[PDB]
Amino acid sequence: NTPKDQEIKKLVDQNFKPLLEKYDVPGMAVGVIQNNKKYEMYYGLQSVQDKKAVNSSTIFELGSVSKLFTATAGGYAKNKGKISFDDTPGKYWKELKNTPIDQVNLLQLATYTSGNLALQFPDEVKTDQQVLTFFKDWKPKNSIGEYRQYSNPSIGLFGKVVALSMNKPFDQVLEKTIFPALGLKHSYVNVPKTQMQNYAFGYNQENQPIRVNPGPLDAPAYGVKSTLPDMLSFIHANLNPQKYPADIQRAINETHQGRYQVNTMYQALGWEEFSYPATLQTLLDSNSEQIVMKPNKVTAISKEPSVKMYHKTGSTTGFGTYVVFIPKENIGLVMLTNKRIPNEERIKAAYAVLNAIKK
Ligand SMILES: *[B@-]1(*)O[C@H](CC(=O)O)c2ccccc21
Repeated sequence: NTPKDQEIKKLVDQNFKPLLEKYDVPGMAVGVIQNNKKYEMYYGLQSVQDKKAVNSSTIFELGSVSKLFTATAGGYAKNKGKISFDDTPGKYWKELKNTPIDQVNLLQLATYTSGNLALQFPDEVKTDQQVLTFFKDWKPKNSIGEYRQYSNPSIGLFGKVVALSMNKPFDQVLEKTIFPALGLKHSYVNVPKTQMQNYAFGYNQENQPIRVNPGPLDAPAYGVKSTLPDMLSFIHANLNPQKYPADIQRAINETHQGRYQVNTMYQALGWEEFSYPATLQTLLDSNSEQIVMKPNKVTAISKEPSVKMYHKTGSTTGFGTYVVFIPKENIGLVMLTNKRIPNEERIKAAYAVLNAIKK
């Protein structure tokens, strides 16, 4: 005898709200979408010093969840005939022609299998010229295509190439093409002055206010900021790609296509994919040190799961993000915080909520 909106709010209170005190997190937004109905829950402060409450207008940094938009942009360019995933980067960034990195194809860049690209660019690589020199100086290590090492430079280069193929800077690919196509009106690579009042402070581990700093190829790797309503709309788009024009529908579907496996994890384009129902440990394994921080040999997909789910975590210095959706259950969840919390806690809390919501 309790309305569903209250049932979902109670589940989020039971599973996400305690994380605020446990990790001293100033502000949090959690959203659930089920059967095209959205439920938004806001807690705490987007700015401690300004006593400004988290609300539907609050803009949060998505960290690596930005890679889902980069992947969507690549799927869009591929389906418009602007790139093939079998192309190499020198076809588009001409200064890379006939360098060793020009042996790596675009899908391998997007899915982290070049064989010699680390988590981050070197600290000293900052300017556009330094980024170019870094890729010109790149040499192979492991055999191309065989080992996954999650990597910002890898998918960053993919995003730069996607942008070159579309004749626009990457920030404009998202702000002028991809965000409008997905119906997102409060999502940004660069937050404009007229929206800075809505941009949350992030909070470091000392609870000091901070925001993300510029970095090499930051936009395609971790450059997006968004609101809870926009992220629910993005989940809706992933749950209902048939509701978009052909090129955008196909772009979304590209991001859902698993490309290879590492144990129980399927690497799609940006998204991680799993057979559903997934055990909690399967989902935790995807964020283990072994999977995130080390190279792992990839295997071809054997079981192509008809019933599946997708997720991605992201963090910046001052923010945490988790997004997850389950197509055949018509459900998804978004968590945004303005302080990092352990990825396992995000995954566990979402798992508990999603499994307990009545169908
Ligand atoms: B991008 O995605 C992962 C998210 C995570 O496991 O916390 C990541 C970690 C470190 C840098 C960049 C990313």
